[PDB]
Amino acid sequence: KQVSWKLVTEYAMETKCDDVLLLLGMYLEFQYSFEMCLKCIKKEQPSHYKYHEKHYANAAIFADSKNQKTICQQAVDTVLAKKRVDSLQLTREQMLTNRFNDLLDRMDIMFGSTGSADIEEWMAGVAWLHCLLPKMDSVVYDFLKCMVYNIPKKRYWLFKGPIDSGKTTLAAALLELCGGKALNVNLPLDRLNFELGVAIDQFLVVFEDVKGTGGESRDLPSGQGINNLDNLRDYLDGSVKVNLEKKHLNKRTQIFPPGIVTMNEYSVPKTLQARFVKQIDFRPKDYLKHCLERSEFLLEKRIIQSGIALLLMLIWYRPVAEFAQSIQSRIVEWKERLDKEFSLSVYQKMKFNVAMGIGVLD
Amino acid sequence: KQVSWKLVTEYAMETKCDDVLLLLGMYLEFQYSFEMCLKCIKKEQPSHYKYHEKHYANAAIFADSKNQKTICQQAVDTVLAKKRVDSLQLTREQMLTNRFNDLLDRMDIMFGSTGSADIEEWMAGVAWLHCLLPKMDSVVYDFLKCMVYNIPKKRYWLFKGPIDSGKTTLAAALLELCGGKALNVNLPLDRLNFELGVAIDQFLVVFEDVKGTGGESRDLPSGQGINNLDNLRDYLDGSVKVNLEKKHLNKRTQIFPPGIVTMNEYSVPKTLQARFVKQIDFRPKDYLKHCLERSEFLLEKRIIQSGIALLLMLIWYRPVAEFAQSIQSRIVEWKERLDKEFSLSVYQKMKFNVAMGIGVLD
Amino acid sequence: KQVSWKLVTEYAMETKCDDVLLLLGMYLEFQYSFEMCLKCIKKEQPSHYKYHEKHYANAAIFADSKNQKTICQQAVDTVLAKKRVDSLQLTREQMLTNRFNDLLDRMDIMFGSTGSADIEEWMAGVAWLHCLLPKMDSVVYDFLKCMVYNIPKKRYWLFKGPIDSGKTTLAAALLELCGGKALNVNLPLDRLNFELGVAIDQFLVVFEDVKGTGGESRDLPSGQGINNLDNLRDYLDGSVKVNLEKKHLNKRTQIFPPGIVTMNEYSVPKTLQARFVKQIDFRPKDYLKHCLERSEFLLEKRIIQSGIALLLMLIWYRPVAEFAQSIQSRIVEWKERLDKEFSLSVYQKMKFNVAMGIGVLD
Amino acid sequence: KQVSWKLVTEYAMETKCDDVLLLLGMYLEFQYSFEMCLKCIKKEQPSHYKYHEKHYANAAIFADSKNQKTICQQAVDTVLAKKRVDSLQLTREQMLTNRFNDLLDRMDIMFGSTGSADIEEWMAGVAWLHCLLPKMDSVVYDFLKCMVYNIPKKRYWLFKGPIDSGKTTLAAALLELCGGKALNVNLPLDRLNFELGVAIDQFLVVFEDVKGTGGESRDLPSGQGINNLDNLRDYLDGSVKVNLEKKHLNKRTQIFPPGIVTMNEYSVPKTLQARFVKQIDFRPKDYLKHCLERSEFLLEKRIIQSGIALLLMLIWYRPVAEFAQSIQSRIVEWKERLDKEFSLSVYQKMKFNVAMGIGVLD
Amino acid sequence: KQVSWKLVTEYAMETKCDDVLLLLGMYLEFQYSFEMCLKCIKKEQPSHYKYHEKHYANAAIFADSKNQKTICQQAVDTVLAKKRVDSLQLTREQMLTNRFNDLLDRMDIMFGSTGSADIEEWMAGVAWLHCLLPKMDSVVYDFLKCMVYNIPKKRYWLFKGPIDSGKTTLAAALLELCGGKALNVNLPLDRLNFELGVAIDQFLVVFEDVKGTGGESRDLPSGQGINNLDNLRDYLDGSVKVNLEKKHLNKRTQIFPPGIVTMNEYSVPKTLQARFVKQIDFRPKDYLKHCLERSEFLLEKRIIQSGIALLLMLIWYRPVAEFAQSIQSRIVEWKERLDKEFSLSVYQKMKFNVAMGIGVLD
DNA sequence: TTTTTTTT
Ligand SMILES: Nc1ncnc2c1ncn2[C@@H]1O[C@H](COP(=O)(O)OP(=O)(O)OP(=O)(O)O)[C@@H](O)[C@H]1O
Ligand SMILES: Nc1ncnc2c1ncn2[C@@H]1O[C@H](COP(=O)(O)OP(=O)(O)OP(=O)(O)O)[C@@H](O)[C@H]1O
Ligand SMILES: Nc1ncnc2c1ncn2[C@@H]1O[C@H](COP(=O)(O)OP(=O)(O)OP(=O)(O)O)[C@@H](O)[C@H]1O
Ligand SMILES: Nc1ncnc2c1ncn2[C@@H]1O[C@H](COP(=O)(O)OP(=O)(O)OP(=O)(O)O)[C@@H](O)[C@H]1O
Ligand SMILES: Nc1ncnc2c1ncn2[C@@H]1O[C@H](COP(=O)(O)OP(=O)(O)OP(=O)(O)O)[C@@H](O)[C@H]1O
Repeated sequence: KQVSWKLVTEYAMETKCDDVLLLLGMYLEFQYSFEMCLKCIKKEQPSHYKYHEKHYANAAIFADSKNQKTICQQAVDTVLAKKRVDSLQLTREQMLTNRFNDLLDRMDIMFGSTGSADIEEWMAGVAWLHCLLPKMDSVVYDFLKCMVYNIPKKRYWLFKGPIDSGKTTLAAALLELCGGKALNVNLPLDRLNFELGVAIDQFLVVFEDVKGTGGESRDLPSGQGINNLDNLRDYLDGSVKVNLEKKHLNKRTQIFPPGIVTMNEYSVPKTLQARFVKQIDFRPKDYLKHCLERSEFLLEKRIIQSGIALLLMLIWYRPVAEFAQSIQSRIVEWKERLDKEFSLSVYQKMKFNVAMGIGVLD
Repeated sequence: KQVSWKLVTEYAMETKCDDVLLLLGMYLEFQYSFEMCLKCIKKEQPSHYKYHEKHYANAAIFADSKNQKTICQQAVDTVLAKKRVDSLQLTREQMLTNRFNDLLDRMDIMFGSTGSADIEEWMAGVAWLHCLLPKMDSVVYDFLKCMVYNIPKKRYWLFKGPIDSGKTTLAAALLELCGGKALNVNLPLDRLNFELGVAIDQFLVVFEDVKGTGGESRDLPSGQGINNLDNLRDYLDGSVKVNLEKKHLNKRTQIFPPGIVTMNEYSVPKTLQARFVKQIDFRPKDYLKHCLERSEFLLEKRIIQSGIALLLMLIWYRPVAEFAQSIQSRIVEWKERLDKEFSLSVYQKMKFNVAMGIGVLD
Repeated sequence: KQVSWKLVTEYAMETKCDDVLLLLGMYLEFQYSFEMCLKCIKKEQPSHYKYHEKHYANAAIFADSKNQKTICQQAVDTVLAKKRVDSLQLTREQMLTNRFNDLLDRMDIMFGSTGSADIEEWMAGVAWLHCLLPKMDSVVYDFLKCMVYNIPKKRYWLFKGPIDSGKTTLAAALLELCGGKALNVNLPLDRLNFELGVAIDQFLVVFEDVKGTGGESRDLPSGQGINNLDNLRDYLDGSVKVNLEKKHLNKRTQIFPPGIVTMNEYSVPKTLQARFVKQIDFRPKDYLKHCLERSEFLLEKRIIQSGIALLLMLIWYRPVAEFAQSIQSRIVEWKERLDKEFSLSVYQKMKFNVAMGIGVLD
Repeated sequence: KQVSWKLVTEYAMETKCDDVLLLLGMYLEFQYSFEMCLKCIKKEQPSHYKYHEKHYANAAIFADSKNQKTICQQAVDTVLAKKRVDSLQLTREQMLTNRFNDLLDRMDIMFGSTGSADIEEWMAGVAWLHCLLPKMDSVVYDFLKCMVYNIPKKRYWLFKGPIDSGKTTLAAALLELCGGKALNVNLPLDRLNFELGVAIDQFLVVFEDVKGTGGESRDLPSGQGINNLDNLRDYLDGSVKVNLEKKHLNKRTQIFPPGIVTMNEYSVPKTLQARFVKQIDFRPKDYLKHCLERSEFLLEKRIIQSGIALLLMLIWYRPVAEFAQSIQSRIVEWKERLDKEFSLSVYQKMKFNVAMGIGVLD
Repeated sequence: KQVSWKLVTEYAMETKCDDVLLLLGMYLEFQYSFEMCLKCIKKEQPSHYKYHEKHYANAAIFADSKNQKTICQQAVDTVLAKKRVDSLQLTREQMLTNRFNDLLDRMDIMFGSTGSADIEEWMAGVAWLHCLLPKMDSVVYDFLKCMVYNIPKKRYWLFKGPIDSGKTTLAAALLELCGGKALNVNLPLDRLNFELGVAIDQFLVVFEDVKGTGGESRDLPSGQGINNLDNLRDYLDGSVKVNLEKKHLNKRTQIFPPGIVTMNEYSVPKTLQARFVKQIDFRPKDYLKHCLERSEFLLEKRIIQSGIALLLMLIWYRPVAEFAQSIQSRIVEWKERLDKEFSLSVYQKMKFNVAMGIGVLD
């Protein structure tokens, strides 16, 4: 009596499993009677307890199979195929819509019955970020627009200033909010090439700490990143398809994603300055350090650097119409939950404390 | 019963699907009821809704097979094999009739019953393009007819210029018309020594931001590309078929295609100048800016860099003589529409709006 | 009759074996008569003598199989798939309890009656360690927390002190305790690429004896590791994911582990100094050397380097509540076993002997 | 009722096809009815229409095969094995026989129906070259059979005479006639080894101007290269095998190819001239360059540079009995196919004009 | 009937044949009748003639098989599998005990009836080596024990002396006796990575002729090696695990083997001298030289190079009780053989002859 | 067979 490969593939679709080993490992767990399944009884992993009962019968047969890896290979290929179909057909708006659904699914789990996330801690993060710069949530919408529109030769925002001024914290939150990857340009010119190959089929990329020259003027270590980025003008323009690469692999050719670049305050040629649509300078604020010192759950749980903290900020501050028709359904049930559990007085007390440099919770 | 690999390959042929994962995914969609199919109901994707009903039955049999990737591989290979036999045996003129049939089949969709964009906008593009430089449209025909009739030096162009001067947009439009690839050769000798190999069965090639070591009198970003391209004489000359590099796949030796160099305003040795049909020496013009600033619909839709933007100009300016007889059936019939949809006052008014720096539309 | 692949997969899981040849070679041993198996009779290897009697029947048929390596490969994949599942789903604290349970299992054999250690010698090692620094056991707890919490920019401790002052000894013990890798960054920048690849999915890392520059007056040889560390800030900070690499294998994206830097008495740029959480100064002290030269079994058995000794220190010193919940049952039993076998007076006698520089035992 | 693997191999042998995708692509076309096959109707391509009618029956069965690429791989293997077996046996005349045919095949297209080569201006170059130096058809015939005989010590030619005396041009033209490559010597000795490796299995090789010391006062670039050359007594005299080397690969040994050294009016130690069959001195003579200045089409169409111009000279001067014994038939076809076009008188007309310095044609 | 894969695997185990091709070739020789087989008849190779008659029947079927290399692969895998088990499980004493059995098996053949060696001449080897240093036999026993215990710090021995003073001769015999590798550390610092890579999994290592600074003060050449050893302290002390690399392979980690260092009499940095357990001085001695002139058979048969000679010395000189217990039975038989073959009278005259510098034998 | 090594 044979294995249903169809049931296996369906699990890999429903749980969007990218890895043969991950798929293999988790399907094996279903061989034990879900009846007795300690993990299900303790509700610890949705990708398991949502499925164990349905897949149990098939898993017992799969446990005996001699073909196992081949069964998994066909499954993962199907998920990969689905991604390429999507990537070659979705609008960037629809792509962003899908990412928001993924994050909302995580939020529903985080604050769910399992409930491990304290939404009080998470909302403190929103206050801190809204405090960091003026008009914060409006600036986020402007970033989201230009990432969606992907307007050629107006594609990159420059984050600049002194150290410990939060630029990477915001960048990491933005990069979790979208999809994307960090990349490092501060490399010898031969090394860059498999490296920039990583950007294949990503939605954002972030370049870090790109080293200027003559920086000792500023007590900055001079280095390559800026002079390398000069040679990348074609990629930054996004004005025509570039070629990308991997080991043992042929190239793929595509427009290069949009993104963000971070800078200690080196000088830059204006020939390059022309190629950024916008620039933001970050500057230190004594009271924020005090606040974090009092409130280290903000750091220890990484809340301030999470895309989930940005998403909550947007849900709080933006109109419902700023979200696509499909997700407005879920935006509705989230806006109410925040309000139902943070009266404006609560958030005011928080945002007050942040500005005061007081420990946020009291 | 059992999968018809024949029907698979017929889909792959008729959709020209070169990609095994793309093909795998696309064909798997057909497993569901076409009579239900929401994509067919939307008429969302041509390469779906044309075919779903026909392949539905075969896809259900495919949906349970265990050979799935192997089935796709054979089918895809006939696509490549056809493409390569065709590449070898067809005249470059016949190739253009093929390429032009392709673009017409897209235009057939773009202004199909969906009216998915308004042709007024694309024609505002034609005005914004043709107005750029003397006799603009004619240059397209001259360039194209060089790309068929290959001759030494009479194979390559310099698009020299300053910042913000259209050369890239021109080039991008030309490539999206013709089919081909772009390249960077500011990148070093070894990278160049592989990347020259991109030319397999391509009709045309273009080069990007190519910087020469001089030009600090114009403070240019400066580099090796001048020396490299100068040194890349066989590829330039095309006087014999040359090796084209590949990784883990069959390399080949072919006539190196014709193409264009874009470069900034470097100093150039007169011998290095003595290599072309012609230089085109790009310059800025003021009205363009103000037009676009109003006409911002152009760029989210990427009209002015599209290939089909050119073809509308070409249709606009050229006599019916300027086309092959097989396409003349389509071309003439299609050329009718422009009068139905534009009195010439429209085009006049648009180009005047362009000239006056207004939003092109009124 | 036929081979049970399932029993092989069980054995691989039960022994947690990863190497296909180790698994193969092991399984083959069961083919001989269990009732005459000299290894079983001699009770030498538990991974043999627990299992031969059970597996014997299937091992005879395996010994005849024409397919032996494919059977083993599927079994190894099952074990590796478990590691993958764990790496994604477990918390850092859970990983640490798994490691502790494995070490506790290793301890239970060594100090079993069928074991081979002397618990008095292994306890003697603890006395030497608790003299090596002030409040040694508290420092271990504070370090363990630091690695479990993994707080960005607060992730690395610096060990410095003259040569022959125990820093490498202590790192090797913590490294065995947690699992991890040592790394050497006194390299040219190219090879350093693959060297940092070794960190992949490790819990800790230890950078070994990085070399500063200048200080021939310090009488330290100069090198370049510290200039390299100053580049690698991003890897220390753990703020954002980064891409690791292996020979002939694709780039792997993860956040980089927390860890330790060890260093002789070089000067350190304030930048790197600001980037370490804590600095521990080791010093050479005579009575340790004199005691150690009288207590050489401490060296001979590697007692002083080995993580088992640190775990024993925590069991002795720390409250039971400081251990994760489920292991408290086992930890309580070990505390009782230690108390059964050592008075406080024995431990006090040992520490006083160490202070006197006499041999620890008396 | 089954695919004959045999017939597929035959077609691969007759096409001498070395590519599995091409062979796949080609053979699939035979599946349609040969009876109406429009390529068979149009008769554009004999490599199709010769075969379709025979293969059609088998091609239908092939088009239904699920194994197609495997059939085709075996077919290409056969042709590669065939070429390898043959390649191990060649006389140098069989080499020259094979390498001749390429030019004829190309001419059969260049001046064929595609006809993009003007045979007149091509023959104008042939006439032009005739007066560069004495009796050049015999000079080349004497040179060339020496390259077949390859008799030790009797294998190398030296060009002398001042800048702009034509030696670079004629050398490169002969290199085109022959294949092979040229090499430098003007390097510190270690560099030479991999460059010498280029000679591996070349039919012929060349050496560029030797930067001869004993050129200083002559104001020629001057230094080691002549003394470097003097150290390679062995290779040139070509009695015995020698080692050769390449980047990233192990050594090989061969009898080094025969060849040419090309030089200006330097010094020469007798030690080196002792190694030569023939000195030739080159004179700049004004009617040559001034005719070219009056005939510069030769430069653009690369005519005099071309190896086909050299073979054309031989074809038109030399007696049929001198060419490769069987191919003489084909040579007579080409002679006839040219004789009808050009008399001695028109060729002599050209010769008069060049000798007078007048532009070649009238 | 069919190939028994088991009988092949049994041959591979008993010949300990590690290489698939060697296993393949060996087994095919059994095709022919052992009854006539000249290799059997002449007793040329025990790995043949001990086995031909048993394996003959299976070899006949093997020679018709179509799977031949597959059978060899699984057979060889069994051999490798046995090593991997043994490497991780055995004690250093058992490893040496196994190594002794192998050498004794050779001696059983070598001094057998077919045995081509003279036990008399090989006993001259023992006489010469027992002359080379005071208490030679005791030195060997202490060295071996030191390797077996592998006590950290106390791991390494230093040989010093003039050229042609014997240090390499003794290193070579020790290295054969134990198994191990010779390494060169006079390299530049970069290449050292792969050189140390050779130490992977060895039992001993020998470092060859490490050159010091400034030994030109007594005509010695000079180089890096001593400075490099002043780097690698932990490799010598052997307290801590270290990473090791091979070309194209990911690093592995282990304790670095114990071993020997050899040098001419440079000065030694006392940092390095503190590493070594013991220094042995080699000094040239005329009577050894003069005796060696008249005992050429020692050199010509490489007697004094070989581990076999040392094992004979240990058998003669050490008590039976002094070996690991499983070997002691064989020792008694070899003791009995040797005491029959020589009176103390004869042996002591030979030592006297070496002191005479006369030929050993009379 | 590339990529790693080797080349540099
Ligand atoms: N505006 C600010 N004023 C004061 N402290 C700040 C500010 N922004 C961030 N911080 C502190 O700086 C720490 C580091 O933040 P972050 O990494 O985002 O800074 P950065 O300037 O982007 O640094 P880098 O260039 O090193 O990546 C934060 O954890 C926070 O404690
Ligand atoms: N002729 C022009 N005059 C003024 N601005 C222009 C002109 N052509 C292009 N630009 C500006 O440059 C933008 C990018 O166009 P494009 O890439 O074609 O120009 P380019 O000269 O090739 O650019 P680059 O200097 O980056 O190579 C346009 O959207 C427009 O804003
Ligand atoms: N505090 C100490 N006082 C005296 N001797 C010490 C002390 N710590 C270590 N030792 C001695 O130093 C030896 C080497 O220890 P270890 O390798 O850990 O030292 P280290 O200073 O960290 O060395 P390195 O800097 O070379 O890594 C120990 O085996 C012991 O003999
Ligand atoms: N026989 C000739 N008579 C007159 N001019 C000549 C002759 N041959 C070559 N030229 C001139 O010499 C120029 C360079 O030709 P070529 O490189 O073949 O000569 P060369 O003697 O090898 O030169 P050089 O030693 O300077 O590199 C030609 O462009 C032409 O102007
Ligand atoms: N102690 C000795 N007295 C005299 N001659 C010796 C002595 N040892 C070796 N020889 C002679 O020197 C030759 C080389 O011996 P060996 O290679 O062991 O010397 P070495 O000093 O270790 O050399 P190297 O330092 O070059 O490795 C021997 O074959 C023998 O002829």
